[PDB]
Amino acid sequence: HHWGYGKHNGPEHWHKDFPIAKGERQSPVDIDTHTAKYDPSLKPLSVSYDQATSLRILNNGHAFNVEFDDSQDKAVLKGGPLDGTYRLIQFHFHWGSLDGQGSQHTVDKKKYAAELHLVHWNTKYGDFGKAVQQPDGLAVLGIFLKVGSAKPGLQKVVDVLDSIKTKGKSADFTNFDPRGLLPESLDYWTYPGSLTTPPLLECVTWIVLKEPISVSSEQVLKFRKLNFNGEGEPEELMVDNWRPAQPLKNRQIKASFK
Ligand SMILES: [Zn+2]
Ligand SMILES: [Zn+2]
Repeated sequence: HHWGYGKHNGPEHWHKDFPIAKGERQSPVDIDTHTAKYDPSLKPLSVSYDQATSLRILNNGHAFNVEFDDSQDKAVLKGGPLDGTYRLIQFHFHWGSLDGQGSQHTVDKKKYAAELHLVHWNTKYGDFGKAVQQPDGLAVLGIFLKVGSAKPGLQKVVDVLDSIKTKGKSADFTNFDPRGLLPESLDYWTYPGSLTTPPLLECVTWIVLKEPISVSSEQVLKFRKLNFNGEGEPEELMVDNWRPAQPLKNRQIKASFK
């Protein structure tokens, strides 16, 4: 019926409604660190988030999104493998039922507890919807989360989850600074790929940071209490909202570091 992460509507069935699932530039992938090519032609990333305007937090039934005002160049990504300015529209996570799984990308087959995705669209295209129809329409920063010490900057997000427990709920979520979620280092890997959830459009340039951020066990635990279902429906915990690694096919992963 509609796609999800269960046995009957899980990643393995997506191809039936979204044939691009078996495409040539599908995400995520495993990052073989010994095969990634260092490319000294890659510029350092430029993350300008001093003017970010968060608006809302929403449970959409497959994850929770923090949405920003993208009506102007307030929170932008440039540099790196990118040409042009990319505006931040929303951020969301992918996580598992246990600490040993949850991230989309893997590093030498290592899975992380979760993966944060900061989603950006190419301003030359005027709006998010036109951006997704272009091969260079989106830039997604992926950041791994390992369990260890708490991430102070993530606490504001953890505390509001109680209020958006089920699909379709939202809460005002202003004055949230996304800079509190960045690792100290901006070294990355990059490859041409796709969205990791339906419609799996091949429009993304992936920017996967090397350094994971740490979250406490208690913080990740809160993620696992959200629900996939809407209010008044049988309870289905929102966990394992990740897709298996896809074949790299004709692609090369480039590293910004050696
Ligand atoms: Zn994602
Ligand atoms: Zn596209």
